Amino acid sequence: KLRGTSHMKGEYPFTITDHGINIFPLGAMRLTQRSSNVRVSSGVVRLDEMCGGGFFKDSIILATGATGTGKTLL
Amino acid sequence: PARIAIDSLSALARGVSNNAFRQFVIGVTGYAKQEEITGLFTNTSDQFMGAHSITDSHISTITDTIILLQYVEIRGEMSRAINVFKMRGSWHDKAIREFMISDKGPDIKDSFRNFERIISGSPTRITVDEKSELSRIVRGVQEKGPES
Amino acid sequence: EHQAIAKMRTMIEGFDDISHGGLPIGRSTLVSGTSGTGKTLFSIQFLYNGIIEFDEPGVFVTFEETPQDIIKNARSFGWDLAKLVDEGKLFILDASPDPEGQEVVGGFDLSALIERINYAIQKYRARRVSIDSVTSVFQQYDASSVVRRELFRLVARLKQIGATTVMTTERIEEYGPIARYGVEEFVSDNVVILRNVLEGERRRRTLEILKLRGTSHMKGEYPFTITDHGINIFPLGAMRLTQRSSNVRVSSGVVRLDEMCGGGFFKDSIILATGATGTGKTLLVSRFVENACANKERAILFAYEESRAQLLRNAYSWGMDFEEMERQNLLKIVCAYPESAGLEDHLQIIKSEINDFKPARIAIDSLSALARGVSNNAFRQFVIGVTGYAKQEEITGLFTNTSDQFMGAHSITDSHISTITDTIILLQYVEIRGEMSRAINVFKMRGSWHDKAIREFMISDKGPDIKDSFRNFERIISGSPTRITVDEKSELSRIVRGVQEKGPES
Amino acid sequence: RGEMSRAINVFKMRGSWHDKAIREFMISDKGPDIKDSFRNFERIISGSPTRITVDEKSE
Ligand SMILES: Nc1ncnc2c1ncn2[C@@H]1O[C@H](COP(=O)(O)OP(=O)(O)OP(=O)(O)O)[C@@H](O)[C@H]1O
Ligand SMILES: Nc1ncnc2c1ncn2[C@@H]1O[C@H](COP(=O)(O)OP(=O)(O)OP(=O)(O)O)[C@@H](O)[C@H]1O
Ligand SMILES: Nc1ncnc2c1ncn2[C@@H]1O[C@H](COP(=O)(O)OP(=O)(O)OP(=O)(O)O)[C@@H](O)[C@H]1O
Ligand SMILES: [Mg+2]
Ligand SMILES: [Mg+2]
Repeated sequence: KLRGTSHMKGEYPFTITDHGINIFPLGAMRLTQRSSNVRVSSGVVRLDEMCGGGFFKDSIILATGATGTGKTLL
Repeated sequence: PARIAIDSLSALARGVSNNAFRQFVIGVTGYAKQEEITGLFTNTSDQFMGAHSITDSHISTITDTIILLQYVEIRGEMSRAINVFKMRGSWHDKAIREFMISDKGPDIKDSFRNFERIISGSPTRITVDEKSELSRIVRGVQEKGPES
Repeated sequence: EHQAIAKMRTMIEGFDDISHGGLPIGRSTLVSGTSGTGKTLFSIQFLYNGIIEFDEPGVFVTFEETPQDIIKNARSFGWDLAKLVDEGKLFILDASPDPEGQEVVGGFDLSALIERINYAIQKYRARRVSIDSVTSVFQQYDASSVVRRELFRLVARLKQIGATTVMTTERIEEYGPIARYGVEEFVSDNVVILRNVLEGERRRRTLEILKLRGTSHMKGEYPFTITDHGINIFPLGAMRLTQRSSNVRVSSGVVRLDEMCGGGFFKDSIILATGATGTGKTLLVSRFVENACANKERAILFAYEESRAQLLRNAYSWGMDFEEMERQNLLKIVCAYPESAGLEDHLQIIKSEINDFKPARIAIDSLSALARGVSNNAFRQFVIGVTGYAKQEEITGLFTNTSDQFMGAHSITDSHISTITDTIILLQYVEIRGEMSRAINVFKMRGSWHDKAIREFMISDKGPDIKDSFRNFERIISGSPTRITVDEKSELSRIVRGVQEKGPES
Repeated sequence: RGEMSRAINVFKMRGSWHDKAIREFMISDKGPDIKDSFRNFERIISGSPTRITVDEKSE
């Protein structure tokens, strides 16, 4: 509590490092990430084709599969 | 970095609670996103073949592009397939392409067009008269065109 | 009103519904909770609203905070108590000890106080009284029985004076005894408990009216929020099932769909679009929002999965220019991580923004994302809240749901909101010949006829193109069907040989 | 065919290439004998196959 004003509520994880206390307000991060149309290669050309010309530079790509399928190769 | 890859978010989810984990993902995910860093994340599904959900931890949502790898049992053999499951701003191919691995790396071949239930890991091969109709012996309506 | 007890309105949002009218007059209501739960705020708001709405003067008794502090703090909510103290409508009676004192004085002072408060009440012609933290007074060196007697004495004298009082108390455990000495509970006429529950690192505040001798009231806990406007309570169970229902139709932003829905969605309706990740629920949302602009109506897109940037890049790639909708002041985009708050907060932000923008259409992209973490019952409660608001407000609403398993999903929703919804649009992957195609289906519609087909559809830059059903297939829902043929080649335009042109001419 | 046979598979190997066949195998006093894959079967993995016995192209 802080009588008189507002503040974020709840618990926030933090780490004590060589630079002292470091807190990550993971719920304070805003949904304002920049978004372009720029592409980039996967390291696999055919893949790039399938993806309509490569992964977007601004993107989160996820490779899922069973153990041994080759995520680590990609 | 311009690119970042985490080999196995699924190995980081070991032990931890799902909510602590989801929080971590959003964490490294959004940091990368706001930083203009392209990130490639790895996830090993707990069951080979028959996997009914992209991710066990339900991160699929917090992701832009999904690349899916899966075993397909073809003739007593264990082959791989790759599929661009979804891609947010693009068009991407909808084929579940077979692919081999060599020293050269990944070679993405063709789709298993003549199969049913591929998603499942154990397809049902199925030509039993290919697309040329039971009229391969084309009736004999063509017993006139040629004469003496 | 058939209630045997005359009540006084607090004007605190939601409280008067919960209390079936407000606080019983002439009696005292104990309001207790742990540190930081909003006790002081409640009691201030009680006096304040009393002065500004009924010109009912108030006496505020403080045992720990300082009169300057109580005034300083109230500025947080934009309340100028100083001005009211000035006009003689509010009187803060300083009872706080001295930062330079002795020891011993909690009962003749309890008489000195009674006599004091009666002076203030009498002098200001007060009707409302708030005593902030009576607890702290016997927190001088007392035992349960001494407390019960002293409290009783005070409450009693107050009732004689005819004053309606709010007395504040502290508790150490969120679910343990009602108040410290486990004695205040029974000495007051009404008891209100403010809670600030932890549970998973998030905090949820709830208000409960435990008792009101003489009348009924709402039972249980109710979620509330402290904002720049003070306490705000949502009696989610006080919401009535009397929403207006029209037969008017509206477009989905997709013509073919509209046909499928037997003429478009109902204005008065809650629509649900579910399907596995990647199926295109987000595309439909985009197209449903855009359509209300092309018709010069206002709409809000509350996004919980994509950035405002991304939403735009993607939208533009589907035709539709979100940029313009923004400027033209027809479309408003929100955006927020479900984690950046608790459901209660979220629910209020949505309401809030619906009031400032008066939309005609609203779209929540991914309820299923708001369900991340929360308990199903807390989630369902959130859904009934946003759903019902929309409904009684004649606002058409399109909600999204991503299903946890692509293909083979056995229930429309994993959270079982099915029923809370009027129209259900269903999207799914179909494995056709080594390829992942999509299918769309109007699963249900309450007042219309809608098409029963599971049409296949493609996504282009032009957007959604809804084609035909997979007639020659069985096990469609399974996600990987079996093709069977009584035909296929049957007409539709056989007439072989040279049927086409190529790019040159035709 | 109403009998419980075995099979072995090198499911994965990190640096090598390994065989992808699910090979039938028997056990004797000599130890493990690794025979052939079940080429003419479906759903092997599942444990309860279905032999294809395709009527070829049937001409
Ligand atoms: N030189 C190679 N030639 C042919 N195939 C190879 C070669 N190296 C590895 N492989 C194949 O690729 C697989 C390795 O998978 P990879 O290292 O890409 O990661 P993964 O499948 O995503 O995850 P994990 O290895 O933890 O299961 C092996 O199981 C094997 O079948
Ligand atoms: N403008 C504001 N917007 C949102 N929250 C606010 C605002 N001002 C104050 N708050 C919150 O309200 C709380 C105030 O609590 P309050 O002063 O009402 O009494 P209390 O918690 O009941 O008792 P105590 O005297 O032990 O603190 C703060 O903890 C803070 O979180
Ligand atoms: N310009 C485009 N042209 C062709 N197809 C595209 C285009 N943009 C997106 N798509 C397709 O639409 C999909 C995007 O799904 P969409 O944004 O509609 O939301 P969703 O499936 O409901 O939810 P989520 O994206 O969170 O999984 C991609 O996976 C892709 O197949
Ligand atoms: Mg690996
Ligand atoms: Mg989306």
